[PDB]
Amino acid sequence: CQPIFLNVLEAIEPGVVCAGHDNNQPDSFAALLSSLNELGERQLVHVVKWAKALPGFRNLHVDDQMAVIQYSWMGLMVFAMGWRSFTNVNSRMLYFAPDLVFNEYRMHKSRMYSQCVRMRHLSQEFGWLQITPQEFLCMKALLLFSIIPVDGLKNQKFFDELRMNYIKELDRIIACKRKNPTSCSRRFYQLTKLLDSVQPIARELHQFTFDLLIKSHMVSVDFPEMMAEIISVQVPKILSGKVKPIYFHT
Ligand SMILES: C[C@]12CCC(=O)C[C@@H]1CC[C@@H]1[C@@H]2CC[C@]2(C)[C@@H](O)CC[C@@H]12
Repeated sequence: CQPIFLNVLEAIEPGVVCAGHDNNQPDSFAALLSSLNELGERQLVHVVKWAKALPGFRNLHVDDQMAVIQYSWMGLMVFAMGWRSFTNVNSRMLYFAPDLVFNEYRMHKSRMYSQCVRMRHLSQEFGWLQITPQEFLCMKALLLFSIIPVDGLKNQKFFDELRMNYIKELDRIIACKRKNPTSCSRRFYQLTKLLDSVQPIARELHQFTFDLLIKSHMVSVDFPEMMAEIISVQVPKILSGKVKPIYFHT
C-alpha cells in the first residue's frame, strides 16, 4: 500500500529560496530586515503554489483559500525555517536562507533577538523530539489550517472538514510504527504541543513586522508589494483579535 498522502506532500515541498542579501557588506539593521522582507515576498510565491497543490485545498471557497494563506504564512514560514535550521546547521544558527544565516550577533542586530532565540528553541525541538521528515511535512500542512476569523470563513464547514482530514493523516503517520495506543497518544500530545508553540512566536513576529512597516520610512527598511499589503490588511486583523489561532491545548 503506497502512502499517497505523504507522496504528495513530499512532491510539492518547495525547493531552496534565496534572500538576495549582500553578505559582503557589514551587517546593518536596515539591510538585514530589508532582506528578510524580500525573502518573505519570495517565499510567499512558493507558499501559495504549495498550498494550492495540497490535497483537498481546492475544495475551499476561493476567498477562503487566499485568506488562510494570508493569515497562516508567518507560522508556516517560521516552522519551515526552524526545520531548515535543524537539518542544515543542527540549529546552531537560524537558516532563513542559504544566503541569510543568522548567528547571535545578527539576531541582536535585527532587533528581534528574543524572537530569534525562541525560533532557535523551536529548531532544537525538531532534534529533541526526533521529529521525522514525514511528521514535519504533515505538521506544516496543518499549520495552514490553524488560524481563522472569529466571524467565520465563507464556507467554514469545508474548512473544518479539510482540517479534520489532515489531523486524521497525522494520526496515521503516528500509528505507522506504533502498535501501542498509549505511545500514539503520547506522540500526538508532543506534536500538538509543538504546533501550539508556533503560534505565540508568530504573534510576536506579527507585532514586530506591523510596527516596523508603520515606521519603515524612518528606519530605511524596504517592504515589497505583497508583504506591505498583507501586513497592513491581514496582519492587523490578527493583532486586533478578529482572527485567532486554533490551539489544541489551553
Ligand atoms: C517570514 C520570514 C521570512 C521567511 C523565513 O524563513 C522566516 C522569517 C521569520 C521572520 C520574518 C521573515 C519575513 C519578514 C519579516 C516579517 C520582518 O518584517 C520581521 C519578521 C520577518
